[PDB]
Amino acid sequence: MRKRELLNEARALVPEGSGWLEAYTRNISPRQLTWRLGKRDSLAAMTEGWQLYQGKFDTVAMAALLRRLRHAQLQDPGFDPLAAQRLLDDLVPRLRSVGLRFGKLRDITAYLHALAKLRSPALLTQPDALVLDLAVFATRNRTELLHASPQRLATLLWALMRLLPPQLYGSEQLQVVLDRMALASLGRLQ
RNA sequence: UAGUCGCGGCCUGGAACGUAUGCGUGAUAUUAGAGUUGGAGUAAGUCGUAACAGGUUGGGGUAGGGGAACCUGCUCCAGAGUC
Repeated sequence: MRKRELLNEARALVPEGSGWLEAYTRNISPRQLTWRLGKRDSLAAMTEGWQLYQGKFDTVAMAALLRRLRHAQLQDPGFDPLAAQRLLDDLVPRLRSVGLRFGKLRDITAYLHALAKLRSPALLTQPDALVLDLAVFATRNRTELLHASPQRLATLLWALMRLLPPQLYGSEQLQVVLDRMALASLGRLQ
């Protein structure tokens, strides 16, 4: 019976042309959010989803969001790089509040792949401090890096090869990441 | 750095919907069978001549009349005789 109160809460965030507002739930799972961002094609729809559901996004939602941004970059014709860049700037403090406190290596690697996927040919940028701090936070624990997949680690390497400027290859945090990843991968070379 | 914090895992909650189920009121299906009528079968109860040159020349047809076989019209067919 409280669907109209839910709808008013939806109306208070997103204008009235969105199909998300009929679809809205407060008690959403992130699984459904990853699929619902996987169902959209236009940057207006991901903007609608972001201002509806900024509170419930963990790192998988950011990764699927960046893939959908690349998807709209090659399939939505009305693309604005400036709106994409300010939205990509809005993605930062959610990461620093949540994903730098609860990021497992899988999730963080998925996001960094998604961002390098955005910067891939067929220019959008993030701050490099977040990229390095995500790199050291995904590898801060040895044990999950021991159980990691080779696809994950080389995907992280391709992300760090695509995102970083050449002046920052001498940074110590990248070297700490390389230390950890060599100490993991040289045992499971085969 | 010591009560925070908690996107995420486990938990009292309401609820559309969802059998079997009850007096209404439909379908298909079943044998019981009141009760009527027809087909068939049968050595000796029985009334007349349909049928055959065959003794009123019969009949596919549609209605009438008679205790019974039946006959009465109207076009046809000759798949009844026969010069």
